[PDB]
Order: sequence, then C-alpha cells, then structure tokens
Amino acid sequence: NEEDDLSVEAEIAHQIAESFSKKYKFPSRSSGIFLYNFEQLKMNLDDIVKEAKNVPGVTRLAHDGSKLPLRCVLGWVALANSKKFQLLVEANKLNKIMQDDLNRYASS
Repeated sequence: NEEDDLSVEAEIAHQIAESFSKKYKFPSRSSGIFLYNFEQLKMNLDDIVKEAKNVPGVTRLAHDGSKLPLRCVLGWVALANSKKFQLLVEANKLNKIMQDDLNRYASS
C-alpha cells in the first residue's frame, strides 16, 4: 500500500514533469482559444501532483502505469487553483472537454 502510493506519486510526477511546459488549448470566454501549461500555474510540482490526484480517475490510471489525460489534468488543476485561468476560460465548454477526455481515458 505504501509502495503503491510511492509508485503512483512517481508516475504522476513523471508525466507532469515531462509535459510541464507543453502548451495546451483551452476555450476562451469571448471567442477562440488560449494556451496554458503547467509552468504557468506558478505552483510547485509537489502541490501540482497532489492536486492531480483530486482529478477523478487519475490515481487509477497512474496506479496502472497508463498515460494520463494531461490536457484535462491541467485544466482541472488550473480551474481549481489559478484565478487567471478561471477568468479566461469558458467553463461550460471546459467541463464538457474534461469529461470527454476522462471518458476516453477510462476505456479499456
């Protein structure tokens, strides 16, 4: 159980570290898109990893060593933590995007 938590922690940290500066597209409130990456959260990696575990489905995927839905993880963590992201985003559209990705990544 302890060893499982360490493996999950390292797996999530691994995937977030590797994609830390990758820009993803999110829906703007007005029209169009804006870009965001983990780097812009201005959070330390330990806190980003903890917040990523609050995203439904991520712990299960990480436990299995599977690829995480990182656009959704970023969007959820940023929605939860970044006032700037919250003000920029069309949250109706973000919610549907995040749920679509969780559904895709929950497949077998």
